[PDB]
Amino acid sequence: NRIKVAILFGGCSEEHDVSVKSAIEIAANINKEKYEPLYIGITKSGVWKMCEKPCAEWENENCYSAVLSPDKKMHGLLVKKNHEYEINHVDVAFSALHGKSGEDGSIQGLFELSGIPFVGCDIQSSAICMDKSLTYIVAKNAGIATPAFWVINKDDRPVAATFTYPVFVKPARSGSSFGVKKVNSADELDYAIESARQYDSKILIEQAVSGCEVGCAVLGNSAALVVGEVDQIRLQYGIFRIHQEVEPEKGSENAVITVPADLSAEERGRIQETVKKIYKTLGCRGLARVDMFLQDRGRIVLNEVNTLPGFTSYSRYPRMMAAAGISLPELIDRLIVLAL
Amino acid sequence: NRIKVAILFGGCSEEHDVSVKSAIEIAANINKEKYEPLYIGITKSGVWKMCEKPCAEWENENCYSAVLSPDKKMHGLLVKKNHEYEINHVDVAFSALHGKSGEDGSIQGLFELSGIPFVGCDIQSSAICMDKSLTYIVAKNAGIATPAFWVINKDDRPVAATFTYPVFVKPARSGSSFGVKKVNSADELDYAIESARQYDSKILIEQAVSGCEVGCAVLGNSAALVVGEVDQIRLQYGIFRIHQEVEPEKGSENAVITVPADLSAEERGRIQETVKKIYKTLGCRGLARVDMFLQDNGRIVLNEVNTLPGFTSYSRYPRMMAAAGISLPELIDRLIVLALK
Amino acid sequence: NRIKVAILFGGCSEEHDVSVKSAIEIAANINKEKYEPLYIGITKSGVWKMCEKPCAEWENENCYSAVLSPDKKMHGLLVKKNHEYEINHVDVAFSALHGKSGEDGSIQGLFELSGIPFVGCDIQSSAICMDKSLTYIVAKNAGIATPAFWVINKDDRPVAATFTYPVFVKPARSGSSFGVKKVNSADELDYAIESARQYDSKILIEQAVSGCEVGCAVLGNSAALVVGEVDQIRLQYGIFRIHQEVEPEKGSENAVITVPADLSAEERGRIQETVKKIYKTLGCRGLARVDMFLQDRGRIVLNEVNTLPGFTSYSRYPRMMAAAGISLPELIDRLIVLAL
Amino acid sequence: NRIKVAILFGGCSEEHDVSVKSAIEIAANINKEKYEPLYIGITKSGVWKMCEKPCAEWENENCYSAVLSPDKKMHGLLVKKNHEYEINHVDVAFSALHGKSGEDGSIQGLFELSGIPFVGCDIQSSAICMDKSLTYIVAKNAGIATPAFWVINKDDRPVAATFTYPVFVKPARSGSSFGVKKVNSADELDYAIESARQYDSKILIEQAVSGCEVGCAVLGNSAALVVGEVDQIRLQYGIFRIHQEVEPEKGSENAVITVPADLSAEERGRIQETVKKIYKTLGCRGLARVDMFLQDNGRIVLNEVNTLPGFTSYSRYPRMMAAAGISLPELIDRLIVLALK
Ligand SMILES: Nc1ncnc2c1ncn2[C@@H]1O[C@H](COP(=O)(O)OP(=O)(O)O)[C@@H](O)[C@H]1O
Ligand SMILES: Nc1ncnc2c1ncn2[C@@H]1O[C@H](COP(=O)(O)OP(=O)(O)O)[C@@H](O)[C@H]1O
Ligand SMILES: Nc1ncnc2c1ncn2[C@@H]1O[C@H](COP(=O)(O)OP(=O)(O)O)[C@@H](O)[C@H]1O
Ligand SMILES: Nc1ncnc2c1ncn2[C@@H]1O[C@H](COP(=O)(O)OP(=O)(O)O)[C@@H](O)[C@H]1O
Ligand SMILES: [Mg+2]
Ligand SMILES: [Mg+2]
Ligand SMILES: [Mg+2]
Ligand SMILES: [Mg+2]
Ligand SMILES: [Mg+2]
Ligand SMILES: [Mg+2]
Ligand SMILES: [Mg+2]
Ligand SMILES: [Mg+2]
Repeated sequence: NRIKVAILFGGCSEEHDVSVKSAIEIAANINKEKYEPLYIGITKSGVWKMCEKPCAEWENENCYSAVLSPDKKMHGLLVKKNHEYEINHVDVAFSALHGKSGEDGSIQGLFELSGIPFVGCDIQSSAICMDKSLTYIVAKNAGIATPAFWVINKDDRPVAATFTYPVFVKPARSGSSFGVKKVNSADELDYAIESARQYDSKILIEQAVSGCEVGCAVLGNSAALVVGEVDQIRLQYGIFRIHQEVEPEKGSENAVITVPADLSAEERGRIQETVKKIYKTLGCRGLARVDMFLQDRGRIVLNEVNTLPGFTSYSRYPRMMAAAGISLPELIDRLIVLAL
Repeated sequence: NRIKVAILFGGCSEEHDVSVKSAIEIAANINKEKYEPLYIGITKSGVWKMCEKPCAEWENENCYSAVLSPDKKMHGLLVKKNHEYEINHVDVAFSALHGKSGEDGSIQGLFELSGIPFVGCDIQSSAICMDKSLTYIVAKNAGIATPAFWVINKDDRPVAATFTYPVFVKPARSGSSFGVKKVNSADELDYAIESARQYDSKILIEQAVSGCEVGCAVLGNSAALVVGEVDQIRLQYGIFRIHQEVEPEKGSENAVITVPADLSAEERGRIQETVKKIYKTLGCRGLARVDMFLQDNGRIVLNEVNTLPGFTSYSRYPRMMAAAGISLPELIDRLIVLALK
Repeated sequence: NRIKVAILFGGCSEEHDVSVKSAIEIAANINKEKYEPLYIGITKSGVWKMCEKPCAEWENENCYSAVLSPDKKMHGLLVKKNHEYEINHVDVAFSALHGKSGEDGSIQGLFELSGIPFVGCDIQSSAICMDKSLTYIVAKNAGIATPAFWVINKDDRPVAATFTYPVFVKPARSGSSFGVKKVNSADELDYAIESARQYDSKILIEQAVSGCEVGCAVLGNSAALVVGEVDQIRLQYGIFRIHQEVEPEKGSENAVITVPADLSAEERGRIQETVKKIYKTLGCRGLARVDMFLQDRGRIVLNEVNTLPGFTSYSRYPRMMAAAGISLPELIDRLIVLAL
Repeated sequence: NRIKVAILFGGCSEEHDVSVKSAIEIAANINKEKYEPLYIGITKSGVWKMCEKPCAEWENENCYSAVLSPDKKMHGLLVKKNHEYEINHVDVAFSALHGKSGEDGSIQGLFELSGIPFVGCDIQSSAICMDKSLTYIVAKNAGIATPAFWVINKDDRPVAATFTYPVFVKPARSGSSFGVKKVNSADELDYAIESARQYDSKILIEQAVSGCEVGCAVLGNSAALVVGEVDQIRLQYGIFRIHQEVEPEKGSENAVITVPADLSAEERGRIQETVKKIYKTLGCRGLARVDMFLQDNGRIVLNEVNTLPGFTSYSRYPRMMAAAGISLPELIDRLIVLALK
C-alpha cells in the first residue's frame, strides 16, 4: 500500500513557473513503488486541479476540480471526477509552491486545519522567513549579523540623497529575484522602489553586503540537522537571478556557482554551523535553504532563508544535497518521512 | 442581496467554549437586514459543519458538513446536501475562532488561498501576535518595553532556584489564561511548567511585571485607527482568568475592571497611543485588543495582543468600544466593511 | 544545619590578589545563617591553609594545613588543627581563584575527583575559556565573530613589518590584563611579545577590534539563563586594566563603565542573547562573564569569557547583577544552590 | 635514592578494568633499580588506596588510605598509617587511569595543583582529546579531516530517518568502545543512543568513515617527537572493541591488526607525519596514540586521540613502540624522564 502524497504546485504567485519546474523534477524522482503521488496544480488565477503529472501543459481536459479540505475527519481532498465531489484520503502533503501562497504560511495554514502531515516549515517560521524584514528582526535578536535595511511602507517616500550606494531594493515578500535591483546611485532609487512594489506593497532597501553568496541546504528537525555541501555564487556583475534569465538551464550569463564551495573545510563547516543556528533561530523544520553572504573579512551575514527552495534541475538545494551523497529520490523520501 | 457572511466558530482549540460564546453574541447582533450570516462550527476535533446558529449545543441533526474551500473560483463553500457536496458563494468571512487554528494564521491561510475578503489580521501578524515570545521580539525591535522572559522548550529542565520570584509560567501560544500561573516560589515551578505544557510544546517563564493591566481596543486598517476607552484591571490576588472562573457572566472573584480606566485623560490617551504604535509595529489590521501593563513609574509594558478578541457578553473588547459609543451591531458592521475595503 | 561551603582563594597565580579581594567580598555577603563557610587560602607559593576569614593579612598563625582531598568517600578536607590530619566534610565548594590554577580546569579537576558539588564551569569549558585561542576556535566553529589572531609559540619570531597596526598582544591564558598591550607600531611588537611571555609560554597577537566593550553577566545552566544588565567600558586611551591601576577602588584613570549600558533596549537585549550563545557554545554552567566588543556598525565580536569573574567591590559581574535586582548575597546563594 | 613514582590506577570510570591491566604491565616493567613505585588504586567508587601492587584483586587488608595532595610543599601524598595521615614525598606521578577522571584533565588538575612532575598531557589537551567533538573541532581548525558528526544532548530526540546509514553512535567522552556501535539502519538508532547514554549525557552520531584504521604511537614533548611503527586494523564486521571481547588476551574475534601496517614506506611515514601534526595541533605532550582512518582515496581522517593509551599486554601503543625497538621498560623510562625534563 503506497503512501498517498499530495504534491501541490503552481500557485497564485509570480514564482508560479519556477514552482511548476520544481514539481516536474519531484514527479520524475519520487519513488512510485512507495508513494502514490496525487498532483494538485494551482493555476495562476488560484483554481485548484488534480492532474496526471506536472508539466508545462499540466492544465488539461483530464484534470478536474480538486481541493484540499480543512476538515480533520476528511483528512484529504474533495475531488470532482464524475458529476460528484468525493473525498479522497491523503497520507501526507508536500507542497512545492514557492513564494506567495506557498511559503508564506498560507498553504501551511490549510495543512494545519486538515491535520494532514506535511513537509517542511510550519506557519510561523514560513511567515518569518518570507518577510525578509521579519527575518532580519528575528535573526538580529538571536545575534546573527544581517544587512542594514529600511522598511519602506506603501506611503513612504525615501529621499535618495540620503543613502550611501550601492543598495539593494526588493519586495519584503517575493523570491526568485522578482523586483530586486542593485542600485548604484541615487537617481535610480525610485525606479527601483517602484519596480519592487509591483510585487509587495511593502519593500525594503538594504545596504550592499560585500563578498560572495554562500548557501547551505538543511534537512531535519531541531534535534538533528543534515546539511549538504556549501555552495558559492560569484557574480561577474549584477545580481543572482538565474530564473529570470533566458534559457536558465543553459547556465547563467552573469553568475558562476561552485559546489562544493572553493573554501577550506574549516570555512565550509563554519558556514554550515552558522546556517544551523539561523535555522533554529527562525524555528524551521523539514527543510530550508539558508543563504548567506561571506565577507572578505570572512564574516558571515544572512541574506535570506528560503523554506520551500527550488527543486528545478538547475536549483541550489538538490544540488547541494546530491553533492553530499543524497540524491533527489532519497531526498524526497526523507522529507516525506520527516513529515510523517 | 444581503452580503453573505461566513461566520466560523468553535474550533479544535482549548478556547473552543469561549469561541462559541463569542459567536453567540455576534449572531445576536449582526444586522440581518444587511447581512446573511452563514454559521460554520468546527468541532473540538476539527469537523466542519453548517448550522442554523451558534449555541451551546449547536451540533444538531440540522448542522451541515460544510467547508470553506481554498479555491478562488468557488469563492465560498463546499456544502453537503443530499449526500453531495455543492458550491455556495460567500462574500466575506468573519472568523470567531480563538487561539489554536484561529489566531495563529491557520484560518487566515485558508482565507488567503480562497480570495474571500475576511475580517482581522493577516497570517504573519496573527503568527507573531500568537507566539508571545515572537510578539516580544518584534515589539522590542520597535521600541516597546516588554517583560523579560525565558523560552523553555519541550525537553528543557530548568533549575527553579535560578529565577527571582514571582514568575509567570505560560504556554507560548494559548489564550484565556489556559496554562497560565503566577508562581511565587521555586518549588511551584515544575507544577506550572507541566500544566502550561498541556497547551504548547513551547512555554514561557516571564518576569513578573508590576502595575495594573490596561487594555486598548483597536479598530481599523493601517493608519486610520479607532480606539475604544481604555479599560483597567485590578486584581486582589492571582491573575486575570475570567473565562476559567465559576460562572464568569456573573463576575470575577479576584478581578475588577474599570472602564474608562481611572487615570487622567492624558494618561489614557498615551496608552491609546502606545496601543496604536504596537498595532502598526505588528502589522495588524481589522482589529485587535492590545493589552498592556501600566507600571507605577508610568511606564507602559506590552502584556500581549489578542488578534481575534473575545466577543462574549462580559468581554473586554466590545465593552471598550461600547464605552466609546460603538455598540456590537455597529462594530460588527465596521469590521465587515473594513474586510470589504 | 548550615550547608558547609569551602571557599577557596588566593592561588599560585598572578591574579592572586584580585582573588583575595574577590573572596573578601564573598565572605562579607554570604548568608551565615544558611551557610557555614570554610576559608581555604592558597598561598602564592601553592600552600593550602584553612583560615578564619579572607583579608589581606589572611595568612596567620591561626591558619593550619588543610587540603581538599580527591577521595570521594572523604568528600571533604584533610585538616591539621591539632597534631593530626582530620577529615572534614564539605557540602559544596565555591572557588574564587582566578586565572592559573583556578579557571583553567585545575581546581575543577580536584572538585571532580572529590565528588564535592561545586560552583560554576566544568573542566573542559574552563580550559576552553582560559586559553583565549581555544576560545576563538570554538567560538568561530559556532559562528560567533571573533578578532583575527595569531598564536605565537615559544619558538616563533613574528616579523613585525608584517602586521597592520594597531594590535593587541597578550598571554594565551592570563586575566586581569597581565601581559596585555595595545601595540601601535612595529617597533614595539617585540617588547610587547616579551612582556606577554612573562605570563605564558604561548602568547597571542590579535587584530584590534574597534568600538567599545560590552559585557554580560550570566547565571545558570543550559536550560535557563539569567543575565544581568549589560555594561559598557569606554576608554579615553590605552586598555581596560582597572586591577593594574593604583588604588582601583577609587575609579579608573582611563576607563568609564556605565550600567546599564547607554544603548537602546533593543541593543542591550541583542548583546545579552549573543552572550547566551557564546556561553552555550563554550559549554559553561553556573556563571561566567561574557565580554564582547560592540562595533560602530553595531556588530558584536567576542573578546573573552571569564568563568570565575572578579567579585571585588569594583568588579563587573556583581555590579551587572545588582543592577538587574540581584544583590551579592542572593547571588552567592543562587550560585551555591545551582552547584547543589 | 631511587626516583619515587606514584602510579595511579583503577578509577571511578568504566575503563577501570582496562586500567588495572594497564597498571599490571607497568608494574611489571618499570625498572626498580632506578625507580621506587608507589601504587595508588582508586576504587570504582572513588576511594584512594596505597597497595603493594596492581593486580586483579589489588584491594587487600594491606592497601593504604592514601591521597595525592594538591599542596606544593607536601609535594606528594597524605598516607594513613596508625590511623593518622602522614606526608610522603613523591618525585613524579604517572597516572595509568583511563577515560573518566583519567584522560579528561581531572587527574591532571590535581597534578598541576601539587607541582609534582607527571607523565602525559596537560589539562586542556586532555579535555580536548577526551570530548571527541571537541577534538574534531580543534583538528578541523588545524586542517585535519574529520568525520561529519551530530552532537545529541541529553533531552534530544532525533528522528532516525534523517540520517544516511550506516552511522556510528557513541558517548562523547568514553573509551574502549564502551557505548559504541555501528548502526546500519534507522530502526536501530534508539537502541544505540540509549546505550551510549550510559556513559555520557552527551553522545555523538558520526558519518561512517570508510577505510581501515591506522594508528600511531607518539612520544615526546612539543617538537622532538618519536613515533612507533604504524599499526593497522582490518575488521571482518562490526567495530574494533577488543577490551569488550571474551578473553581479549587470546585475540579478537572480528579484528586483525598488523604492524607494521601493510602499506608502502612512504604511506607509513605520511601517516606518522599526519599523526605528528595532530599531536602538536592538539597541544599534547608526553605521549598519546593518534588513531586515524586511511581511506581508499588515500585520505587520512582523524578517528580519535587517546591521551593515556592502554598499556595492557595486547595494547596498540606498547606494541607499536616495541615494533620500533622500544620495549616497555624503556618506554616507561622515557615517559618518566620526559615528565622530569
Ligand atoms: N543586500 C544585498 N547585498 C548584496 N547582494 C544582494 C543584497 N540583496 C540582494 N542581493 C543580491 O540579489 C540576489 C537576490 O535577492 P534576495 O534577497 O536573495 O531575494 P530573492 O528571494 O528574490 O532571492 C541575491 O542573490 C544577491 O545577489
Ligand atoms: N509577566 C506578567 N506580569 C504580570 N502579570 C502577568 C504576566 N503574565 C501574565 N500575567 C497575568 O496573567 C494573565 C494571563 O496571561 P496572558 O499573558 O495575558 O495570556 P493569555 O491571556 O493569552 O492566556 C494576565 O491577564 C495577567 O493577569
Ligand atoms: N583585540 C582587541 N581589540 C581591542 N581591545 C582589546 C583587544 N584585546 C585586548 N583588548 C583590550 O585589553 C583589555 C584586556 O584584554 P583581555 O583580552 O580582555 O585579557 P584579560 O583576560 O587579561 O582581560 C580589554 O579589556 C580591551 O580593552
Ligand atoms: N565514524 C566512524 N567510522 C568508522 N568506524 C568508526 C567510526 N567511529 C567509530 N568507529 C569504530 O568504532 C571503534 C571505537 O570507537 P572510537 O571512536 O575509537 O571510540 P573509543 O575507542 O574511545 O571507545 C573504532 O575503533 C572503529 O572500529
Ligand atoms: Mg527567496
Ligand atoms: Mg535569494
Ligand atoms: Mg491572549
Ligand atoms: Mg490575556
Ligand atoms: Mg580574562
Ligand atoms: Mg578581559
Ligand atoms: Mg578512545
Ligand atoms: Mg578507539
